[PDB]
Amino acid sequence: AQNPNCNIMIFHPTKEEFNDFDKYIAYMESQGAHRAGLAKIIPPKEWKARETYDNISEILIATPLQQVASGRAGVFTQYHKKKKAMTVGEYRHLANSKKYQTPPHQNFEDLERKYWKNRIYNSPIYGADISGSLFDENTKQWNLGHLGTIQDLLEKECGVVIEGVNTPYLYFGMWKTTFAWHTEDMDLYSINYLHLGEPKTWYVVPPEHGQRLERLARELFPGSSRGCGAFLRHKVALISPTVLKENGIPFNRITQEAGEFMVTFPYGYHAGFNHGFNCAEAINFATPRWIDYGKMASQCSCGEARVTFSMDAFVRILQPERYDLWKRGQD
Ligand SMILES: O=C(O)CNC(=O)C(=O)O
Ligand SMILES: [Mg+2]
Ligand code: NI
Ligand SMILES: [Zn+2]
Repeated sequence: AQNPNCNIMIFHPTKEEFNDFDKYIAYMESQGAHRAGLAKIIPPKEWKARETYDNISEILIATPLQQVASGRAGVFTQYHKKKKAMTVGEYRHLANSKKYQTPPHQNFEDLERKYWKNRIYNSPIYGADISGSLFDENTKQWNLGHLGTIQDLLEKECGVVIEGVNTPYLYFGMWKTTFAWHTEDMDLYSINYLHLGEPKTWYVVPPEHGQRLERLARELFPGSSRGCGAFLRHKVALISPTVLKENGIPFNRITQEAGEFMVTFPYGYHAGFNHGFNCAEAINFATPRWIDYGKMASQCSCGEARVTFSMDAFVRILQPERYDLWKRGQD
């Protein structure tokens, strides 16, 4: 068995290996990368996503989100308070202000210490989930707006044609902006490219151990657990590495820098934080190996998780017994 300790693997494809996206994902899995739940891909030195980032300031963040925490430093939830619209140039200036800017630090480990000590005492503002792309149309390799669609994969594997579309999303971050513990919708893959700015630190639980994280979460968030049998689908709960270690939960960590891709694998729980002003692009995708995970994915039916149009068909075809209840949740 390849990668039996489920370590995060880092890949350096050549420009020739960067041509065929599906083939390279399958290669990474042949080396055991999926066992970690997360892999890093450093693009060949010849590649670029676009020529410059000098002209992005007029992108609008229609609904910036202030991430307000409740709980203790290592075990907290966050809710998202909607703020007034602002441009990316306006948001960058805000991120760099004395109130929000990254503090002085020695190295990534010192900054990580400061994050977990102090996150709950601040409310950073995140520009999340903005439909769009920063890849140039002429970038032919690993262009996250030109991937094979999940609808087409389901049709290729299972023969059923379904409605729905699959487009990327932009994220503009600042110091302490936080992504809560989650797997993807329908336990899909994700791919995330950090276009510019400061790093993103990730934490991940191997897919084979995901239920250990879920059992801890039910213990740590007991009210939320009674409310919903899949409350991590709400994407609001944080648990620190110290607390994970105290409870014996297997996990790994890695820091993504500008110019690097991360891939999350089916049923790989992940969480993390931004180091300072940055911009990322991410999208979900599927492979043949995903289908069995899609069929077994948990679902939120309490009404909180509310998701895209295109998840309807995935539930309807892969999970017909659950469909009626899940759709009641959506309506
Ligand atoms: O970058 C973020 O805020 C969160 N991203 C992801 O969870 C992802 O790419 O799967
Ligand atoms: Mg612009
Ligand atoms: Ni994710
Ligand atoms: Zn729910």
